[PDB]
Amino acid sequence: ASEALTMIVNLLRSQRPLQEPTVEQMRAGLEAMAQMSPLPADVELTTVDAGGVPGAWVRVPESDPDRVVLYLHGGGYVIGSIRTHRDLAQRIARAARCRVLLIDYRLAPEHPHPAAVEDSTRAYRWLLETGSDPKRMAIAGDAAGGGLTVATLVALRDAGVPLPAAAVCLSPWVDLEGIGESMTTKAAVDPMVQREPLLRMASMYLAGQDPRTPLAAPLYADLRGLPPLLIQVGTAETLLDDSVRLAERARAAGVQVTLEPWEDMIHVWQAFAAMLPEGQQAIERIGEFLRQHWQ
Repeated sequence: ASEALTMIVNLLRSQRPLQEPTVEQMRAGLEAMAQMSPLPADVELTTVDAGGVPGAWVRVPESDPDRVVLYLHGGGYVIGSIRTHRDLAQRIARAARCRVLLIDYRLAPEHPHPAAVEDSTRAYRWLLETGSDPKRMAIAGDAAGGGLTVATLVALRDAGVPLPAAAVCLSPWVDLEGIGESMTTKAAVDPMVQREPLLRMASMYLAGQDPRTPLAAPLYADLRGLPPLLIQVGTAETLLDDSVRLAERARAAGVQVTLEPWEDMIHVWQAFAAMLPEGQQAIERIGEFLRQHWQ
């Protein structure tokens, strides 16, 4: 891997953003880390009420105004915000030549499951109501947001809503019990995600609900009829087997799946694209995938 990977690993091993003693310290810690990758001056952000869900339109000079990605940020359903993910949003807008709607979906523990899925489905329906066309749309998300992307597609399908052209999952979290083999075998090489913090956040999101609840843990959802999926995941991830098991379930349900395992990459390495060449390479691949499915 690039030299930059060792630098990102060293930062994460020291910051340990999922190991802060309070939820507010975890939220503030991630916001502090995100402000290190500051927005290019050509990014336009417009706050919007996306049908009762706060959001930001993210636009760059070559954004096609009629193509839209609904972007669902990661953070265990507990942390993350418009501020933590606006840089990843603008990099995808730039690569896919589209507008991105980055939503502030309700977070746990304040708002347990299914609040996040209620908000993502509301924002997608709002995009349709305000004139976006599914053939020019996609849903994308990282980590918890990658799980939320799959759950959003399932909920929309089940409500008879037309599904978008494609969807993208970056290191998705779809097993809220952490029983994948990699949760053991990759624990040594993962500097960000371990079982104990995942179970902490899963408890906040589930609030005592079955951890195999299909819209919380879409490894247990019916995936038939979903649009083409790109799953990007790093091999230095305890969540590697979340992606592998999701690909298996989706393909078994007839979904076009592209599973891309990136050797030695860490959780949501794309967020470090300002410094990490493999992060920018992975984002260029996301843009290629979306533009292919919008042709």
